[PDB]
Amino acid sequence: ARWFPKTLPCDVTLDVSKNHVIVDCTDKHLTEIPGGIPTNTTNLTLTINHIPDISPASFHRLVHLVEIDFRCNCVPIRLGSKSNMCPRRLQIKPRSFSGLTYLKSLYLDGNQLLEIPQGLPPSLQLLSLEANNIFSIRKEQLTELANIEILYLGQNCYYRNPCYVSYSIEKDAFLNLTKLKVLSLKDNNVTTVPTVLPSTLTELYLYNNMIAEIQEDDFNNLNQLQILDLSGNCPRCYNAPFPCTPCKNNSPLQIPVNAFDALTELKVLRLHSNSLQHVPPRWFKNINNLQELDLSQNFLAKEIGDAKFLHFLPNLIQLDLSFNFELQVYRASMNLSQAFSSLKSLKILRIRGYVFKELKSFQLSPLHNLQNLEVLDLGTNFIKIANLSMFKQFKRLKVIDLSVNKISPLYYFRYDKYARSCSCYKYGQTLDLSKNSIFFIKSSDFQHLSFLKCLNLSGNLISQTLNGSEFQPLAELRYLDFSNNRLDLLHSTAFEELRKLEVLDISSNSHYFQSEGITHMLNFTKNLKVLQKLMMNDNDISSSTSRTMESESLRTLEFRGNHLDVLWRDGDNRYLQLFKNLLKLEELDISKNSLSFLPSGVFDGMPPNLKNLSLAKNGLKSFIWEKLRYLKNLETLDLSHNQLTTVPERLSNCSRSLKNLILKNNQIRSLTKYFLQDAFQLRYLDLSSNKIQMIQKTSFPENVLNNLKMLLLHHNRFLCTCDAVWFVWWVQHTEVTIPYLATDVTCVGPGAHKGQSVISLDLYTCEL
Amino acid sequence: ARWFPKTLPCDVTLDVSKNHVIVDCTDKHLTEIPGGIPTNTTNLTLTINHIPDISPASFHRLVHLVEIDFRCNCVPIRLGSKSNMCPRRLQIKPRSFSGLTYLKSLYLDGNQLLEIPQGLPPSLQLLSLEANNIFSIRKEQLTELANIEILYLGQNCYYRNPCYVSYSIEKDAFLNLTKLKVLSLKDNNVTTVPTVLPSTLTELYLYNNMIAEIQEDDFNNLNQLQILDLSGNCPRCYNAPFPCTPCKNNSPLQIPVNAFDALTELKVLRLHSNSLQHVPPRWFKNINNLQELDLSQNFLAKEIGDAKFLHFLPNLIQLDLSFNFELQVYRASMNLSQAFSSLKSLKILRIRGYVFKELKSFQLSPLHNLQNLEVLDLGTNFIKIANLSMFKQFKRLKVIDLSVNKISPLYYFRYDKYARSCSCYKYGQTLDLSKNSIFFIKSSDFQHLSFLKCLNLSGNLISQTLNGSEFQPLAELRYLDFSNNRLDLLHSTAFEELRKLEVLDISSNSHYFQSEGITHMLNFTKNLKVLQKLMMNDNDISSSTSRTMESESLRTLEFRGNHLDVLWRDGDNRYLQLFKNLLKLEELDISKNSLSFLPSGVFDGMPPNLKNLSLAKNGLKSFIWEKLRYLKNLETLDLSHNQLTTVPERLSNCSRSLKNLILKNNQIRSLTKYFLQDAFQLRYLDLSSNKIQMIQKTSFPENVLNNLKMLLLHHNRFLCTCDAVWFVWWVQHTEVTIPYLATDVTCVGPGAHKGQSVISLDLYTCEL
Ligand SMILES: *[C@@H]1O[C@H](CO)[C@@H](O[C@@H]2O[C@H](CO)[C@@H](O[C@@H]3O[C@H](CO)[C@@H](O)[C@H](O)[C@@H]3O)[C@H](O)[C@H]2NC(C)=O)[C@H](O)[C@H]1NC(C)=O
Ligand SMILES: CCC[C@@H](CCO)Nc1nc(N)nc2c3ccccc3n(Cc3cc(CN[C@H]4CCOC4)ccc3OC)c12
Ligand SMILES: CCC[C@@H](CCO)Nc1nc(N)nc2c3ccccc3n(Cc3cc(CN[C@H]4CCOC4)ccc3OC)c12
Ligand SMILES: *[C@@H]1O[C@H](CO)[C@@H](O[C@@H]2O[C@H](CO)[C@@H](O)[C@H](O)[C@H]2NC(C)=O)[C@H](O)[C@H]1NC(C)=O
Ligand SMILES: *[C@@H]1O[C@H](CO)[C@@H](O[C@@H]2O[C@H](CO)[C@@H](O)[C@H](O)[C@H]2NC(C)=O)[C@H](O)[C@H]1NC(C)=O
Ligand SMILES: *[C@@H]1O[C@H](CO)[C@@H](O[C@@H]2O[C@H](CO)[C@@H](O)[C@H](O)[C@H]2NC(C)=O)[C@H](O)[C@H]1NC(C)=O
Ligand SMILES: *[C@@H]1O[C@H](CO)[C@@H](O)[C@H](O)[C@H]1NC(C)=O
Ligand SMILES: *[C@@H]1O[C@H](CO)[C@@H](O)[C@H](O)[C@H]1NC(C)=O
Ligand SMILES: *[C@@H]1O[C@H](CO)[C@@H](O)[C@H](O)[C@H]1NC(C)=O
Ligand SMILES: *[C@@H]1O[C@H](CO)[C@@H](O)[C@H](O)[C@H]1NC(C)=O
Ligand SMILES: *[C@@H]1O[C@H](CO)[C@@H](O)[C@H](O)[C@H]1NC(C)=O
Ligand SMILES: *[C@@H]1O[C@H](CO)[C@@H](O)[C@H](O)[C@H]1NC(C)=O
Ligand SMILES: *[C@@H]1O[C@H](CO)[C@@H](O)[C@H](O)[C@H]1NC(C)=O
Ligand SMILES: *[C@@H]1O[C@H](CO)[C@@H](O)[C@H](O)[C@H]1NC(C)=O
Ligand SMILES: *[C@@H]1O[C@H](CO)[C@@H](O)[C@H](O)[C@H]1NC(C)=O
Ligand SMILES: *[C@@H]1O[C@H](CO)[C@@H](O)[C@H](O)[C@H]1NC(C)=O
Ligand SMILES: *[C@@H]1O[C@H](CO)[C@@H](O)[C@H](O)[C@H]1NC(C)=O
Ligand SMILES: *[C@@H]1O[C@H](CO)[C@@H](O)[C@H](O)[C@H]1NC(C)=O
Ligand SMILES: *[C@@H]1O[C@H](CO)[C@@H](O)[C@H](O)[C@H]1NC(C)=O
Ligand SMILES: *[C@@H]1O[C@H](CO)[C@@H](O)[C@H](O)[C@H]1NC(C)=O
Ligand SMILES: [Cl-]
Ligand SMILES: [Cl-]
Repeated sequence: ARWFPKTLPCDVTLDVSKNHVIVDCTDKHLTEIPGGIPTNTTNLTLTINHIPDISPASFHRLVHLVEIDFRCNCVPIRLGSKSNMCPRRLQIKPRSFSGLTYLKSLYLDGNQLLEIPQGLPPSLQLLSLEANNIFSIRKEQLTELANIEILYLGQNCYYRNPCYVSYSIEKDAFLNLTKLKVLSLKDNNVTTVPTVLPSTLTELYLYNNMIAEIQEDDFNNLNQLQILDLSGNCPRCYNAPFPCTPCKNNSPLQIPVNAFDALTELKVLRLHSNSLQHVPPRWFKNINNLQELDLSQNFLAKEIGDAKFLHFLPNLIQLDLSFNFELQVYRASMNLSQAFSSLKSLKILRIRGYVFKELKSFQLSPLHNLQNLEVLDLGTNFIKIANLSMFKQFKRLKVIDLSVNKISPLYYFRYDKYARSCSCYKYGQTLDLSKNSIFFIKSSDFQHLSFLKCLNLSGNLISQTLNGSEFQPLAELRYLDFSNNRLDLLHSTAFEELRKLEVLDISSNSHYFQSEGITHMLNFTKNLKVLQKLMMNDNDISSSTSRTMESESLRTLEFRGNHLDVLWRDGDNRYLQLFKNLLKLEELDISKNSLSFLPSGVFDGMPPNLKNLSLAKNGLKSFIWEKLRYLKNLETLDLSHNQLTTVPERLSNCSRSLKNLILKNNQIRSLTKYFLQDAFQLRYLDLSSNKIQMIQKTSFPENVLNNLKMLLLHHNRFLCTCDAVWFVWWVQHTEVTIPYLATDVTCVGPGAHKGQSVISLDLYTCEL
Repeated sequence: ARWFPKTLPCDVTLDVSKNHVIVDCTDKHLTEIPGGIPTNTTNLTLTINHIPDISPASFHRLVHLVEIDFRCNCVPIRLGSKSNMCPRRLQIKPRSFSGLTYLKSLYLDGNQLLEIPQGLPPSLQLLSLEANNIFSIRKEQLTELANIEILYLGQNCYYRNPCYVSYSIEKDAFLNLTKLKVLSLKDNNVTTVPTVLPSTLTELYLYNNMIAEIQEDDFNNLNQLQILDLSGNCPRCYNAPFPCTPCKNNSPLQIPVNAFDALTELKVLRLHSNSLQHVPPRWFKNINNLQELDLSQNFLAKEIGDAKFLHFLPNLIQLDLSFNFELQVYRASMNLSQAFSSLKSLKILRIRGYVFKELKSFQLSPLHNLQNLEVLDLGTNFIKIANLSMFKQFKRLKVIDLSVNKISPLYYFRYDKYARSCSCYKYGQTLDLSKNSIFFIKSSDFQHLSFLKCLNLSGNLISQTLNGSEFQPLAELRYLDFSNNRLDLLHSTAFEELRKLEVLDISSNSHYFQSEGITHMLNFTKNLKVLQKLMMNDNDISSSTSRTMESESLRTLEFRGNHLDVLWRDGDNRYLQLFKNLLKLEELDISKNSLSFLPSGVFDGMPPNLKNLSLAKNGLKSFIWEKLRYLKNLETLDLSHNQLTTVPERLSNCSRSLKNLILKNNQIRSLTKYFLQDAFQLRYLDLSSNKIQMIQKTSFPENVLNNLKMLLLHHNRFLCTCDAVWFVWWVQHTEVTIPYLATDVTCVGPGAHKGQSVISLDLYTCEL
């Protein structure tokens, strides 16, 4: 019961520990900075709005501002929306920030600014101007930035935001920025490394530019540099999903052998997409502490067989040599140099896109004595032959990725993977054979791999009847992903040999369930004694030879995308207890099952400890709410995206346990006279995207509403007459979390109030 | 134009040739028979309504009625809707039909009637009472039906509508119906064949009942019977998707060897699901003209190897022996008796569910000299081995169906396939290998099958790179369905060996298009010189090594369910001419491509003779209508299911050629002041399911409206104030076809008029 309503259209959060007062106006369709922002405000965000200008009046009384995030108010035409394009660039009038003597961070990204904003305070430490039209850096313009530490100037001249000229940087422009630790000139059409840079730099990003050559003294003084990224300079353009111009004559980024000599503190070096053909060992003579090295998207296929530079990298943790194939050569085998054995500290090795026919156990011998190896990733290689038992010498590894290959009996290709916008590994040893050509499996295929905890066979061609003899060696397996295959449940003994299996995914195995007259045994769960979660989604199951699935251990069953409307056809009582004998089942998802109505017997036939039930996306035109009494342990009920028109006359007389009721996206036009009356256990209600016009005090008593952790009411049809005087008042003074209060809890009428937010409504005329 | 607006909520059609005045009120949410039904009404339909009763007042002035279809006004609870269930059964008061001396057909199905309606006219020829609660037929109740010819009484006692007792029929109940040609007692829980039946019967349906035995004289006088159906009497219940009780001891329907002796005119005999183990030749001794014989769902696996009864069936056109497998036996081969060679007139032979491992050429030798054979269907048999070249001896056949099998290098199971409710074969010789386990193809697999005109490999495991050497023998192929496979377009020479190919379906081959960095050649079309239609739907295509698809012959390209939003990413002009060089393309479907906006260059890059363009289901939030000038041959533009808010200022200025414009399911709230001014080519406009409130005279000129073949306006937000005086008058007096005028062209306001149809609106108060 607030004494003064919050009318501001922004989320205000108070952080007493750090003396901070955060005001978040992200995406609030604002044409001006809202009035009445708290005076003690420290963090102000106005991202994704259409405020045309900033002036001294903008932050006149907000003298305690430490951060102003004013991003994407005039986002460039090719990056922003087309339905609501920006007419004119952001206008920053003089002395707009000079008064803010406490300002530490200022983001003015995506505003089509032509020049670096002047008159900034001396307390500024972070300045961000990405996605603007600033493509000429002059020493005089950066004079004001004396105490700056982080400076982002990238994305000011690239294919999604062209400047039509080369990027210009004056000589020694950043040299007097004596506190500059991070500098980013990425995606800018830069032709040379700007010099001289301040020696205090720790991170330098110059990727996706027109730098054809590095001079031997471009980084002669950066003795504190930790991260250096020179990627996408002379790019490898084969199959680039963005406009890509390589250097003439297919030449690489020319780097002198002594260019990195002063970088004794370098930890990360990224040379991705530089068309490199050789990696000279001399580069790493003085770089002893190098931890991460990205050499993906180059022409280093032959170099992988020699790789003498690896002898100078004993502290390297991550090595990426992906997509280095020779454009027209399908190699017979992978040639890994014996130098890979000198990478004592290596944890992650990725060599996707090498492209070779057969993997043999000996080819991986340089990796045998790398005690800290955790990930070996050989995905996207078109490997047709590989004895899976070879991985018995890699029991220590956490993940062995052979995804996207041909074995049988967006990351490397995106332009900027760090572009700013406005799983079973936890179980243990994982062998990923997903998206491969395995059509038949037998126990011998998994010999010597008893240690595996997860096996992902998702997306293979497995059209087979499993009888409990295909995975006999996998005695420790806890997770099997068998999705996107053609499983034939002819026998109820399928998967029984995997005695320690906790999670089984057989989703998207619809093939045999689509043809009539075929036997399906869904009672195979009885034999899996420690199974916790079974997913059998999108199988199109409309028939079953067995009438009951049984299990003493299963806690979650996902059965979405099936045809329970056909199994539970009215007049056919045979499958009404299909899930009843899953005695420890707590979560059942039967959404997307075309259940227009739930026959009588579905609720009585549910397992006894059912906590979360989803009936979403079913086209449910009716629901006997009284039947919820059978589900004595129900905590969450999800009836979203259906065609329900009414709520229960008394929710208390339906379920004593129900905590979370989700009714979003239905046709409810009114709540019953005493809906939540005496339903004190309810802690979450969603009635958003319905067609409710009125909500009275009897249907929504305050003794229940105040207990709610959250209440969603947005996108309804609220009629704002004097009869809604209670709803409008309570919404304005409630402490209960109602998301979208000031942006989507709107009046549809009458006349004057059409489109008006209920939070800003003044019904004083109703009381005179 | 019309002087008197049509206010009746039913479709009135006049057929001057056959002199009928048809009034169709199907599904019009009527609680009473509407007033003002024309006095000349001959055919009146009131199906799917909630009219609680019929009385003499119902058809008082409609003395010329020839047909009354009053079905499903109180449909049984298990068959009907649950959101709006029927409270009480239909009440027919006395003398309701006695006055209608011209009544020929009366349908009172699905009304929960307890007894046969009495007081019917002597002119009635067809009476239908299916899905009611009439399960006791007495001779006295049928005396009024003296001149009846067709009588449907089925579905009055089965699992979806139980009566809890056996069906009773009095002795000689139908005997005095001396004109009865069709009698149907299907799905009724009947225990014996009713006798004596009138000899004038031509069709008798007694399927899905509890008839355990036929007496030798049950059909002793039906010398004019043409169709006899005794299916589902002692049913085969293995994998029945409905409640199925077989006869005790697994015994069949007992039919004496001489039971069909009097049936010299029998053309169709259906013995589906009768658990038959033998078919005695003696049954067909006196049946010489039998044309159709259904023996599916029996236990005739061993009988198929002997089948001596086939020697008495030389005039049989259709033979069905599907789903006769021995429950626990997977046979090594199919044993077809040599007696099949005596079926001289056979055109269709279906033997699905026989279940056998190998198909050998000599096993089909009884079929070699059957000159009229057109269809051989061996689907759902789990055949693992079959030399496709064996079909060289079946060039005369139209369809060879081997769908749903394991070959590698609802119809038979529904309860009542005739239950009433309230393709490449045209190209020539078709070989259907769909839903099989073929993972690799080579030219030798199609040797000796050069005659094939269609080959359906849909839903196989083909993960391969085609280079133009896999289908070398198929020189006459006009249609290849390759959908639901894993095609790898590494080479642009894919499919080029099929030189006479006119239609190619490579839809749902998304596997290789989903992983990054893989080469895809979409320019393979250039080599196919007579290709007319290419479907490459739902492939998730977001990248392509080739920038242009070329073709001198392609007329239709379906590219829905792909990612043209990524290929045409703003700033990337490389794929804007992807479809430009398809010089003879007339229809392009680029719906479901996530195109929120169309970049500049898409319209200019379209082929020159593009006539039909679909951009439906894209989430298009904006559209530069002026760009339609580039599409000089445009005739149909489909922009349905998008987020467009405005129509062009003057459509005629955007496109001189456009004829059909579909804008259904958008956010259009108003039409521009001169929207259709001078749009002389427009013949079809769809503005339904939008949010339009007002339409003025200037937006809809009479010279353009009178040329429209159809105009859709339903499901809008029409405000019915005095400002809508033009639109309300125009809708009432126009002759233009506007569908759903009395069920969905409604007023949303103001107040009083909420929910009212605009056709029934009286705005006389606007002019005083
Ligand atoms: C087709 O006709 C048969 C009879 O020929 C109907 O079966 C009969 O159904 C009733 C009601 O379900 C059964 O009676 C009940 O039996 C139980 C168990 O003894 C008892 O607790 C009830 O109070 C009641 O007496 C009756 O036994 C049963 N008869 C036979 C021979 O099965 C059948 O329902 C009809 N089919 C349909 C679809 O209506
Ligand atoms: C219309 C399909 C009918 C079903 C019936 C199964 O209950 N068959 C099948 N239903 C499914 N879901 N899959 C398959 C299947 C997959 C591969 C090969 C043949 C296959 N059959 C054929 C079949 C097999 C057997 C196996 N026998 C061995 C078991 C241990 O010792 C003997 C017995 C009777 C059979 O049909 C009569 C079926
Ligand atoms: C990251 C994958 C990159 C692409 C590159 C294609 O330009 N490869 C592939 N792209 C697709 N879409 N599929 C396959 C593929 C399928 C099965 C086996 C290997 C496969 N490769 C591998 C490859 C093959 C060749 C075969 N050449 C013979 C053809 C006739 O004479 C020479 C040449 C270079 C190759 O990569 C270097 C690819
Ligand atoms: C409010 O502004 C301050 C200053 O810009 C933000 O402080 C940064 O917080 C992160 C941790 O989240 C630290 O790693 C940085 O070093 C801090 N920067 C500075 C300059 O102190 C703070 O996160 C902002 N709070 C919100 C909620 O926006
Ligand atoms: C990067 O700079 C180059 C020039 O160094 C820009 O290329 C020029 O673009 C104009 C306008 O299209 C042409 O008239 C010139 O001929 C181009 N010069 C050269 C040498 O190519 C290029 O547009 C810039 N990149 C971006 C994304 O703006
Ligand atoms: C109007 O009623 C007549 C009589 O019930 C219908 O006539 C049937 O027409 C079909 C098709 O021409 C014939 O096969 C039937 O034999 C006719 N039945 C009788 C009893 O004559 C006619 O179809 C009805 N028209 C409509 C549109 O409902
Ligand atoms: C491996 O590749 C190197 C060149 O990179 C070559 O010198 C060497 O002979 C190759 N060895 C094998 C076994 O392929
Ligand atoms: C696979 O490798 C194991 C040894 O790791 C060996 O015992 C087995 O025979 C091999 N199988 C094949 C087919 O090479
Ligand atoms: C298996 O791999 C697929 C991708 O091929 C991935 O979507 C899925 O999440 C993986 N399974 C698990 C359990 O991580
Ligand atoms: C399972 O099938 C394999 C062959 O695929 C066979 O060796 C084994 O005996 C079968 N299991 C049982 C229990 O019959
Ligand atoms: C599944 O049901 C079938 C009968 O329908 C039975 O033979 C089989 O033993 C059942 N499976 C289990 C694990 O109980
Ligand atoms: C679903 O059940 C799990 C426990 O099995 C629980 O943690 C989770 O909160 C439930 N879902 C919801 C939405 O409450
Ligand atoms: C609770 O609901 C049931 C069913 O709707 C009803 O019969 C009963 O009277 C209700 N309880 C009270 C106290 O009204
Ligand atoms: C075919 O089946 C019949 C029985 O139906 C049997 O008499 C005959 O020997 C069988 N012949 C072959 C070749 O299998
Ligand atoms: C398939 O049958 C043809 C004869 O029609 C024969 O020439 C060919 O060798 C057979 N192929 C196989 C694999 O047996
Ligand atoms: C191929 O078979 C599938 C069913 O397996 C069917 O949907 C499709 O229409 C068939 N193709 C043609 C061209 O008829
Ligand atoms: C196509 O593949 C076949 C089988 O591998 C091969 O013999 C043939 O040479 C290939 N075609 C071309 C043009 O290389
Ligand atoms: C398809 O494009 C590639 C280059 O991307 C070219 O080599 C090939 O010849 C093209 N194919 C045709 C049929 O034009
Ligand atoms: C026009 O093309 C559409 C596809 O965009 C097609 O569905 C429609 O039937 C075509 N109509 C005519 C008259 O050609
Ligand atoms: C569009 O309208 C203007 C004004 O009448 C006219 O000058 C222009 O030629 C028109 N364009 C087309 C394509 O009809
Ligand atoms: Cl079993
Ligand atoms: Cl090629």
